[PDB]
Amino acid sequence: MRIGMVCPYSFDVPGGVQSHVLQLAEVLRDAGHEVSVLAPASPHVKLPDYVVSGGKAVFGPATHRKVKKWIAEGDFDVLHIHEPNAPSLSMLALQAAEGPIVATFHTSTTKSLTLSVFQGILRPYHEKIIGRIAVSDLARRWQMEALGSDAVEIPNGVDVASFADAPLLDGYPREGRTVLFLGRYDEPRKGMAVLLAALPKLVARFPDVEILIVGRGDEDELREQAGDLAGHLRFLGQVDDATKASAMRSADVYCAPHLGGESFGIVLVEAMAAGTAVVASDLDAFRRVLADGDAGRLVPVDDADGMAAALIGILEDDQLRAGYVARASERVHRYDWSVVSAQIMRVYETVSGAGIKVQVS
Ligand SMILES: Nc1nc2c(ncn2[C@@H]2O[C@H](COP(=O)(O)OP(=O)(O)O[C@H]3O[C@H](CO)[C@@H](O)[C@H](O)[C@@H]3O)[C@@H](O)[C@H]2O)c(=O)[nH]1
Repeated sequence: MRIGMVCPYSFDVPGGVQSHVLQLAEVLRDAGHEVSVLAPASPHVKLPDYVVSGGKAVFGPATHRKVKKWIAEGDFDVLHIHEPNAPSLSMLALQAAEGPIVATFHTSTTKSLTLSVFQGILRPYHEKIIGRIAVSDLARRWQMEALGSDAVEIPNGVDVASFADAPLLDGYPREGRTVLFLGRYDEPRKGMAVLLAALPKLVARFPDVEILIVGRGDEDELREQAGDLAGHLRFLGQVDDATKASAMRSADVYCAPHLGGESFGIVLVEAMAAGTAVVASDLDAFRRVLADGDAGRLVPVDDADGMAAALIGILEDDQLRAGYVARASERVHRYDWSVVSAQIMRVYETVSGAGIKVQVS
């Protein structure tokens, strides 16, 4: 097979959809298939040669050309579009292409927004999606009620072994014990304010605790906020994946205090693959990943009080952790690429057949 993929976000900047597309392309290639990945200009990163630029948003006429040239010349057995919102590179591809088309819907909020977007004026285009992949059972039931046609649930994958066998960072694990936070910390939905609010309760318990923070942000604004406790924060910046795996394995707890805007809990999955106990915010999607509290500890949503007690309980009580890490290590196989690439392939195969290529409208 020849798979064309579309990613609507730049690879300039880490993110769930980007990381999915790149990782999925590599896996399909490891498996013999040809992949071509289309994405917005990504000036800043070393991308493999099968990543193809769609030009940069400001999208203009050259991008509409480029999408059409790519499709028409690509000879693709399957076009796999991710997050086809409107507008976006993805929706541009969906409008330009005819034939074996598969889409993965990474984000969702509600039944309401799913019915209306799928039943809306973009309906003609959504009806061209032959294989629909959703990342939860609910999102899925939402698209089946919207368009009256089968969708499938496939959780996004990870490389479970690349976390598992990550080397610990210099001088880790820590005596004063360490907690990991990973994300664009100055978006409130990512919940840094909660972990901030619980920090005093934490520090009183482990005077030598380190809050190890991965991701881009205003370090100053947060430092000044942590007031007295700013010394306990250690910022890796926006680090590479090898380092992030290392950081994850070398932490004692992974904390996901998000407030919402999360359709799938992938960082959680990453912490489970590393063997770091997870403590998490209890958004519908996080509950699914921690399987109702059997594979990680869940905490009410905007509650720094509960969050402290939670991390405190996990850190001091070894047996409990061991059990979380054991139970979660077992469950995390469900998310590994070998499982998930299979599920996607079956979708690619339902949708394709000898002689049928993707074509320009
Ligand atoms: N190397 C590296 N990886 C990062 C960094 N920041 C994020 N990542 C990786 O980026 C991916 C996405 O995680 P987020 O940054 O938290 O999520 P998002 O892009 O803001 O949102 C999407 O992903 C969530 C994860 O499933 C979804 O819940 C959400 O709905 C959306 O689909 C994860 O694999 C995470 O490890 C970083 O600084 N460095």
